[PDB]
Amino acid sequence: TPSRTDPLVLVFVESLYSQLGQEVVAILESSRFKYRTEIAPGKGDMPTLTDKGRGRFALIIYENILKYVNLDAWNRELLDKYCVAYGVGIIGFFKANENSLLSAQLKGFPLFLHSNLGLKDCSINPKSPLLYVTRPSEVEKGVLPGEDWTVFQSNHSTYEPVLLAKTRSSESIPHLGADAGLHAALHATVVQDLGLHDGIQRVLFGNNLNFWLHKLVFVDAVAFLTGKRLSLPLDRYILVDIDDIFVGKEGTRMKVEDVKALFDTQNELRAHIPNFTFNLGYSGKFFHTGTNAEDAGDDLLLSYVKEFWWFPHMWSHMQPHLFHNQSVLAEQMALNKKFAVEHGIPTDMGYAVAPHHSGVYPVHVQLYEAWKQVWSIRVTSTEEYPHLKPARYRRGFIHNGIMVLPRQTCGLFTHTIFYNEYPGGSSELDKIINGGELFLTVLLNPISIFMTHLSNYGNDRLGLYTFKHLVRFLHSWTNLRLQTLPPVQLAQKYFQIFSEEKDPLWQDPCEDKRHKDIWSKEKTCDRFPKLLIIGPQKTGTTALYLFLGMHPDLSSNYPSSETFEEIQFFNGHNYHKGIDWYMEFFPIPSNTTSDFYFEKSANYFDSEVAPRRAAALLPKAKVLTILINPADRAYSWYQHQRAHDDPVALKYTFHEVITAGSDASSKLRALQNRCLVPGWYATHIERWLSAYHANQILVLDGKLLRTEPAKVMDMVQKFLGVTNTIDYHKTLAFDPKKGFWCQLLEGGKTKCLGKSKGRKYPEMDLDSRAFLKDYYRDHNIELSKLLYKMGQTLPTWLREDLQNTR
Amino acid sequence: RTDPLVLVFVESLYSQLGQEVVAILESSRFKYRTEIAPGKGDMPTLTDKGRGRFALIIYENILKYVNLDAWNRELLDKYCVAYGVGIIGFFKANENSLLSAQLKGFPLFLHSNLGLKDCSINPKSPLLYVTRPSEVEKGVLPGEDWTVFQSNHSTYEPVLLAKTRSSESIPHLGADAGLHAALHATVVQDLGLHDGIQRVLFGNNLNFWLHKLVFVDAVAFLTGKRLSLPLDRYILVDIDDIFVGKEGTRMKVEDVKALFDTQNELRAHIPNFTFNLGYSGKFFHTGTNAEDAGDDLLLSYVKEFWWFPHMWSHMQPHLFHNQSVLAEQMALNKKFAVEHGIPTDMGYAVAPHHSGVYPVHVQLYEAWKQVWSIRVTSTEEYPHLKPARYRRGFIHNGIMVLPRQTCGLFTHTIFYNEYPGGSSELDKIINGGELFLTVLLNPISIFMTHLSNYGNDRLGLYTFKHLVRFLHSWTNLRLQTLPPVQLAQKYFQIFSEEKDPLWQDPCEDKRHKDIWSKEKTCDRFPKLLIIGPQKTGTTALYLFLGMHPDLSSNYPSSETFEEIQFFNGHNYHKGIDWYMEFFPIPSNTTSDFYFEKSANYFDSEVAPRRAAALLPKAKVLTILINPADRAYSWYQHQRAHDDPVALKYTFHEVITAGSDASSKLRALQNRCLVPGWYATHIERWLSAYHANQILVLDGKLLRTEPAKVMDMVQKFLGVTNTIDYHKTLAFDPKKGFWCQLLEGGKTKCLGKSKGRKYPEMDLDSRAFLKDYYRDHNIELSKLLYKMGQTLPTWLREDLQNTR
Repeated sequence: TPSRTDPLVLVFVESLYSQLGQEVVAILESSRFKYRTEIAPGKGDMPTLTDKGRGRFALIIYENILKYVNLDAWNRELLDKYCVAYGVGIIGFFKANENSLLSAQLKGFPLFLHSNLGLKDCSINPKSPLLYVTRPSEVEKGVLPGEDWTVFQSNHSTYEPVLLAKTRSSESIPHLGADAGLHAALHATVVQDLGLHDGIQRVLFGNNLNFWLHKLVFVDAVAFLTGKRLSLPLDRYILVDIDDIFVGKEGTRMKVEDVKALFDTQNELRAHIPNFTFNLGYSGKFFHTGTNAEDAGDDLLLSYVKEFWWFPHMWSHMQPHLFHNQSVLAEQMALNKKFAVEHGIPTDMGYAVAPHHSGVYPVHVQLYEAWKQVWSIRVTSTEEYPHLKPARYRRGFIHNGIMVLPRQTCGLFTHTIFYNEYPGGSSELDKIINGGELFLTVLLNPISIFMTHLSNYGNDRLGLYTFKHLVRFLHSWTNLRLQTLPPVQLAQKYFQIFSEEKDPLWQDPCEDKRHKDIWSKEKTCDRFPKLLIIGPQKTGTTALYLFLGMHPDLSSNYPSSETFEEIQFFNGHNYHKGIDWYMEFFPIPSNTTSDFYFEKSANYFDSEVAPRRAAALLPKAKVLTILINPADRAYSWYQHQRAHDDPVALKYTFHEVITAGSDASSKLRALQNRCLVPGWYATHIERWLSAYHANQILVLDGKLLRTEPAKVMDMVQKFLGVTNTIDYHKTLAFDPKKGFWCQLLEGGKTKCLGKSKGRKYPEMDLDSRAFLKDYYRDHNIELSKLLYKMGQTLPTWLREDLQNTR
Repeated sequence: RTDPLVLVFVESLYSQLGQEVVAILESSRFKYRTEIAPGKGDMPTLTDKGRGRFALIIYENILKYVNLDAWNRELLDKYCVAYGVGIIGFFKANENSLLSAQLKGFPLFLHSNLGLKDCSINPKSPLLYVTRPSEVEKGVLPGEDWTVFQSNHSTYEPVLLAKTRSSESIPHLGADAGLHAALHATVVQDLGLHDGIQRVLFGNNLNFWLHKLVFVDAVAFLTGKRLSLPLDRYILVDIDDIFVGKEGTRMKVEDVKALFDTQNELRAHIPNFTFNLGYSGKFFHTGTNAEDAGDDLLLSYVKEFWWFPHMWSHMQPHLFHNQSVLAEQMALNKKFAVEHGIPTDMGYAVAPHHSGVYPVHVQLYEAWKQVWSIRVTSTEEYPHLKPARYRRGFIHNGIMVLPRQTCGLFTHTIFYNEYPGGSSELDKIINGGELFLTVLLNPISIFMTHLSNYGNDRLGLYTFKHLVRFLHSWTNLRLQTLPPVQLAQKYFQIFSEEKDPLWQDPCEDKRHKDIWSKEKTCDRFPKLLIIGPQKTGTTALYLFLGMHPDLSSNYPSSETFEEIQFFNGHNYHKGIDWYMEFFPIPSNTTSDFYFEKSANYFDSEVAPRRAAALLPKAKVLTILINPADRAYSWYQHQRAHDDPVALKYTFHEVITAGSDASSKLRALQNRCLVPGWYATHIERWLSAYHANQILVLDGKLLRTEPAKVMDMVQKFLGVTNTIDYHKTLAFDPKKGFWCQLLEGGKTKCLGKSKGRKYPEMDLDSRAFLKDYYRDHNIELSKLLYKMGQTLPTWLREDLQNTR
């Protein structure tokens, strides 16, 4: 049976910032394993592990292993009972403590910890079950960084050594017993607890994650203890892009000898990773820059050509975003395509690259259109977002059907030609390879597209050095099946493994200062409305939206007409078309100031998607919901559909719609769902409250909005921080025709809320009112708890209902 | 062990039974926590450090106790066994529920939806230990609903036994039951030896009045009397309106004899019964020859009977501004009292109909001390009209104010009789009603009656004679009479809280607020409190806020201190009205946005609760800087002061020093270290107020650009327009700090005390304070993030570098 505990990882950190806590989190985020961080005091209790029937975390990780061992007797017995009952394993790290004695028996453990050791010459012991998967690896010779290290000693089946190292001193650990041999034994720096007795399996790391081999063994520990409910594939896809072909300063371009060395090294790599190809990024304009030795390089590249893969930059090699006009981008692409055909450099590849490694950001719709039109490229790639790093942080997204992949750095950068400039000298190259960012990128990302340059190539041949040494190091210490995918199938595989990648969320370019600077100035995050009026619909959401709009500072957004009266941009085409199409709608905000913009969609509340999607792009935004008795709101929706005179609302009475069960036809069930689901007000507000700050969220009494709208409008202006408040008692009037309050216009004219909503209806049936009162009883009880916990006011009708039992 | 705290699982707080359960727990005044029992939901962690959160657990609905997930059920049962936490459970009759069902996990069968009659207490149970054994409660128990319990076990002992309404026994009688119906158990005790936890199960809902009585006894029994409510009850009977009333009001000869005879019968019940006679001179001798003979007999009482004045004037202090006119009316009534020879010593009076009690006028309290020297007074209205239980006496101006109780006659209405609620409503408050509950739950009861009342149905005499008889039949409490002044001293000895005056706005009473003029405004009370801690730059923020013309500062008492220190100071004790006079009175047309700044308020425990009671709306603002630089700035402030301790020792010598340090050295240590606390103090404000209510400023930013901090403050206050403080502030290099820019480019800097430039604290003291504040700065970062306020720049820097 499936583990009761979820694939979720519980990570006990000393603090988030703290170096080991951040390294643990960075591995979980890269793996895109789901996790929850808690700060674990030793004293502090463990969070309620279970959620009914299931353990929260299949796996538990203690950054500070002393926080796990030092527990109160009650919380310790509770956690141990959970670990045995659910089979949750524990990963623990030890840090040497100055205060702590060097040698100590671990709490609860027979195990002995010997701390503050220099170590050297680390080896993997095949014996321990932990990393069979990793090949027995070469001995990592030389000095392991850090005095700090802890080694583990115990004799039992319980404890199997995984990593074994020597002390720096030739002499063994001092005051060794007779039993210990003259020669020092290799000391265990990582141990696996079978944990049969405990009932839980553990993996204990002597030293910090920072030491690069601990990051490798930590990935294996998470995989083992989880039960590998989800595992990271052995399989790794590598693409190497050589940007700036026919581009660069003289000498950057490969000479005849450099082009031969590129071809020969491709053939050496291929053995490692099969069907190794090189993907050559070219700019025409730059091309034939070269002199006679560089032009002989260009000739050898084309003699290569059929083998090698090819993609365009711009002849201009300008970033496409800059070029707002799509025809100018398409013309630059068509020139580079003509050169490729003349060359014979394969059109077939149907690959293209953002020029200047840019234009991908901020996402330019004209670039995506021009790429389909001229090159038909399904796939592209970008470093840029959200930033350069985390590498892990960025994930591929799909937009307009084009699959966008995350680009990775060697650590060589365009800006700095020279390795030397790169701080930290030769040891910094070794550090990125062992436990470095480039090593971690291959360890954690199933797919890695490495950016290099031709210009880089004419040089040290640092590109050849880097990849030849990386592949050798990976083969010595880990077993990965290295593959290359043709970029289009690789992208399809990427967005199959990550669903989320498939459906991207994209930040406005503004947020990153450099993305905002590429992006046109006018577009702003601010431009999208600060405030979202989420519903539920038939709140009388259109009346609130109309009355809010009035305040001059406060400006409403221009609804998509097509989608509906309600803007419905999120659900509607507008998102799909893109954020940029919606912003274009918006006029550039006034120069003097930008207006406090707001929108109102029913759809936002109704959709699950809309709350999470809105909170990701504008977490800033104030969120506003309006709750009235859910029966009167259901009846007002039924009377709205009848006004619509849609066939279902004409056919079925409100009582026949709600009563109808599964029997009801799909249209009757859709009407039932629109009556009842939005009824759910507590369930829907809880989703918004899980995303949005309490201050961020305002829950209005919709009874009060109907009976005195001006009191509700004063609460809304305060909640928005609108610059000016409005006395809505002076600007609103009761329209007897409507039977509701409306905006007062000069001349005493009234601008009522939309007729369709709140359309005049017959009295609600008493039997339908009684039926809906009983149907909503438990929903109204949970709404009262939620609003009290918010501190938000409960609806006046809900307080009255919950005071009298009747 | 387990704390006295009670965990109460309600279906809902709101619901009627949930509120009745809570009202009994509150009247008992035992500490409790209400949770809505989730069927699904887990219980909150019961235990803390090895102690149980609640010694006792109560399930309003027993289905909330039985429905658990297997994990949370096993957790709760393990807690109950390990700590001996008892469980009280009630059944609710349910249509859905079967008429007969076995309770889950226990043998005890439930038979539901029964009429019942003729309830008795099983002889084992006292039931109330104190009380004499109760007679069979004859007649019909209300409600179909009832559940009876059946089981064979040592575990289950019957406490209450009743009969079915029908002669025939309840259908599906068990084998155990005989052909004749057994007396069926409506309340059972589970010894819970086997279970490990003792339980008490009540068949029917709390609402039925006898369940409230048995519930008080259940709490007393199961506790182990860890918490108990005193046996002892103090009763005073005030007869208002002596020699007052319309003709015919004055008592008849035979009614006055019956009053005297009944006083002598009551005395037997409780010794040294006294009646306390409230008189108006002016009205006196209204009566004709038979009423004047009543007035004569009243005065023949006089020595025996206790006496108190109602004003001859019956003026309300609101009406006359002048205190001298009130004091003269009081002096005339005092002269009449002496001529009677009515004892001075009691020195007790009450306002007629609590007239002019409120709104509190300072002149009334002054005149009362001056003319009548009354330690004690009483009022019905307060603290709140209801619940009566809610009402607690308070102390103000040294006078002890006691809660008055109704028999149910209402002064407020001209006639209670005339106005509906009827004769049956008086009988209902006496039987298990509000008047009975008032004596049951309130350790001290002052009952208001009237001489005029007597002339009447003599419903007052009926009500109290029947109430006392009913209390004596069914309960035992030790009834006592305490003279009102000693009774008040005893009251405020038993609760400190009452003694500590409760400060409330007039706002609560709409009619009292209306008496008060419009001019008094919210604005006049400082909307904004800058709580500290001090030397954050709270005085700079206060000065720059005041600077905005819309925003007006209060005027610090010269004498009191630079800071108002209202709350801390005595003046707070002096009163809210003295403070409202103090800040300028807002124009009638418009009221200014007033603010004050006291260092104390943030630091003090007292200040959070005191500010939240009076504001309560008011905005609260605190300023946090690196707590080490704030401690060093306080040390350098005391040196400037040249306080002898701060001059003698360096900051490191002050903090290292232990008990060796003298009281002055420890006071300087505390002023350096405590305010460092910022997360601990902000958590108390965050437990009371909305995020909007509270603003936490980055004090490093206020020092380095004050104008950025002033923009955040104006936004937080909701000032209509912000003002650019980058144009009105300037950095004064001499000061080393930002100051107000004046025309001419002159700077108006912070006072001498702060803003002094001194050479930085020593590296060893900085390292020591960094390590000392590490865990405080970590908790501050959590709290500010949860607030949603950003952590200070200095706090982010401090928390990133572990070293």
